[PDB]
Amino acid sequence: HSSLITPLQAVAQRDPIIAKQLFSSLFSGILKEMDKFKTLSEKNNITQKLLQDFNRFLNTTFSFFPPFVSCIQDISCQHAALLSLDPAAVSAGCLASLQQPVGIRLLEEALLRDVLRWVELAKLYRSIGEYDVLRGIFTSEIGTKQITQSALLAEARSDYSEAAKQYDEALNKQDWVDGEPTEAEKDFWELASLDCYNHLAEWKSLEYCSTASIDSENPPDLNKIWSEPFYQETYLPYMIRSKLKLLLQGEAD
Repeated sequence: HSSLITPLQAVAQRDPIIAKQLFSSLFSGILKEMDKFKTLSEKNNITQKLLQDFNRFLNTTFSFFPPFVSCIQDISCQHAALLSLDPAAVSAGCLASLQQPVGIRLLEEALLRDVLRWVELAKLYRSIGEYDVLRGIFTSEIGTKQITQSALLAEARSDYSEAAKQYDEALNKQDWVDGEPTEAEKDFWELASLDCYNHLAEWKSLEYCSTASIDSENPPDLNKIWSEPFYQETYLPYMIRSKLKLLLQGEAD
């Protein structure tokens, strides 16, 4: 009546998956067991300390380990407290640890019952293909500007000339007095401009439009691409790719 509990821990340290699923069951079991006594003014602060530790884990980890990442993101999505865990670090964790489709489900359960979650969900679904939910979220919650649908229709069918030539018009809207958008599509217009620049053989405007929006009239391209960690993710690879394809024709430059 005890000779099963000890081989559980004996097989635990052998391979990580069984122990990961064991811990993810056991913590949820004890956390369900604390619901009986320990009344309402305890669970709130206990869960706040818990999510503080989970945010601490996901921020401070440096050696990317996929079963550990999936373990913490699995035990997050199973109670009524940990849903608003971290709409920022979860995407970096699942992208650098190649474990997208558990953090994706955590973000969807977060969006059940709130803009940057959609933004980093777009950066999530950009990793695994899935372009027909990528377009599907850039018309629902990021929008209310009537250039978005007009460029997305010329982008849904591959016609990436008009899909570029109604974005540089949209970027420099001077007054446009009907209300002004948030930054959540100010970046999206530039990013989709980069993408439709890249889908055609057009890098000369692409490098100038990428490297223009970070610095002054002449590029240092020296530390600001390395500082401000948005710039290592978004502006970096299209810039280096465009410079590469532009040099590979044959120049000196």
